[PDB]
Amino acid sequence: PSRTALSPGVLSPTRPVPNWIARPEYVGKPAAQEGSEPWVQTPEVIEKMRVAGRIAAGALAEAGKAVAPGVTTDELDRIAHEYLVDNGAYPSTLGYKGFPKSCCTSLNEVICHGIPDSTVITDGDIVNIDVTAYIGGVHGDTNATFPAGDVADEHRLLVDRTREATMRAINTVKPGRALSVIGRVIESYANRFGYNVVRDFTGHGIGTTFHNGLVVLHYDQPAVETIMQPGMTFTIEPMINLGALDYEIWDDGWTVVTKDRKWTAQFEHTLLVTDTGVEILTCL
Ligand SMILES: CO[C@@H](C(=O)NC1Cc2ccccc2C1)[C@H](O)[C@@H](O)[C@H](O)/C=C/C(C)(C)C
Ligand code: NI
Ligand code: NI
Repeated sequence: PSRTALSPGVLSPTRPVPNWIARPEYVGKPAAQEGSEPWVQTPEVIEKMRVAGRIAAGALAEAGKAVAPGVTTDELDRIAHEYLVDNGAYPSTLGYKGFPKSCCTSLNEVICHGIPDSTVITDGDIVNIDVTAYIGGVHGDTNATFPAGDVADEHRLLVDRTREATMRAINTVKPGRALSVIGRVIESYANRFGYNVVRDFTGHGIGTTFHNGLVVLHYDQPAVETIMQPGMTFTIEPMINLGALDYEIWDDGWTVVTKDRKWTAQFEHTLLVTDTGVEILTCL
């Protein structure tokens, strides 16, 4: 047997960032200045995004190594926060439209945007950790779902198939392909198992802004005309549900849970379209 439905816990104090680490412009403001930027980045931006991606990937790996029964989602946050700040990076989630921590921790039925808190991880849980780094004036965004102890076969299979769906989507990325192939591949694959692909939350262009206005759908919609072009940078971050798509948002305004409380899994990379294919920027 697995855990029953989650409830929100209490937050730890806001974690400090040394002043020499530049903040993204949106910290503490009600909105963010993003959504109207070009989608193909300059070479100088791309090189800085390889640095930001690798530091985010390090933070996600360190916190992922800590996922185990008995560890709280707040403890994960502490590890991601400390890794980012000790690398001179600002945690892009911290202060984004009031979000109060340095990564998102989404267990079980939480589709996305769970807030690290006093929740204790237990055996059987699946734990998504999503960390973004801001450094060099650019962002790098990556996430993965980690099993805690021995996870039930249907939950294990959902995690592993969601990882596969993400890899197959990444492997489609090539200049000249329609962006819509990403969702086509993910949804076709997911539907083989009777899973449902979340529609209202998507991937996104990323560069000097966190969500740059480019939207990357994870379901099939070939009416989107956008093509992949060298220099384009975006995330692929499918959330795939065992149950129905209907969801609710907790009173914190952030935590998104499945209404039927069936579990859901996600993985994410920041990608660069190169002249021949793809380069994963959030790579160790
Ligand atoms: C799933 O989550 C992604 C997400 O909300 N996409 C948006 C959902 C959406 C809906 C319509 C149009 C664009 C987009 C991009 C998001 O980009 C995460 O990967 C990121 O790490 C977290 C950001 C905070 C918690 C600070 C918000
Ligand atoms: Ni993310
Ligand atoms: Ni993202």
